[PDB]
Amino acid sequence: GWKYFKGNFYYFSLIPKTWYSAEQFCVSRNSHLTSVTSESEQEFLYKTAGGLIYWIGLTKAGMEGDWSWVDDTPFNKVQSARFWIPGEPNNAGNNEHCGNIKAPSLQAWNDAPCDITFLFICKRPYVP
Ligand SMILES: CO[C@H]1O[C@H](CO)[C@@H](O)[C@H](O)[C@H]1NC(C)=O
Ligand SMILES: [Ca+2]
Repeated sequence: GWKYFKGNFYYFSLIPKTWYSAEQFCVSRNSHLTSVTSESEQEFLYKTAGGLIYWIGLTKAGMEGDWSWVDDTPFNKVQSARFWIPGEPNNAGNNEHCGNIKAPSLQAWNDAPCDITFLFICKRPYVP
C-alpha cells in the first residue's frame, strides 16, 4: 500500500494510533513518521490525506520546546512557517507537543496532544 513520491515511499495508515505508537509502527516497517521539506511534498501529503487528520513526524525537542522531525531532518523554522494553519502552533492546554496534517491547504499543520489517536503517515527512503 506504499505510495511513491520523489525518492521516498509513503504509508497512509488505516488504523489510528497515538503519535508514539505510530512512530513505533513506522520504525517496525523500516521507516519514520514523515518529515516535510518542500512545498511539493506538503502538497502531495495533504492532497493524499483527502481531508482526514494524519500524524506526521513533528515533535518537540530541547528545553525551549523547539519543533523537530523524528527522522532527524533538521527543522527549518523559516522555511516551514508557511506550512502551519494560521494560529498554530498554539500549544492548546499547554499540552500539544506533536504535530499532524489537519487542513487541506499548504497551511496544513496543527499541534495536538501526543496521546490522542489519529491515522498516521510513514516515510521510507527508496535506496536503488
Ligand atoms: C479546539 O481545539 C482544536 O482546534 C484548535 C484551533 O482552533 C487547535 O489549535 C487545537 O490543537 C485543536 N485541538 C485538538 C485536540 O485537536
Ligand atoms: Ca494546536
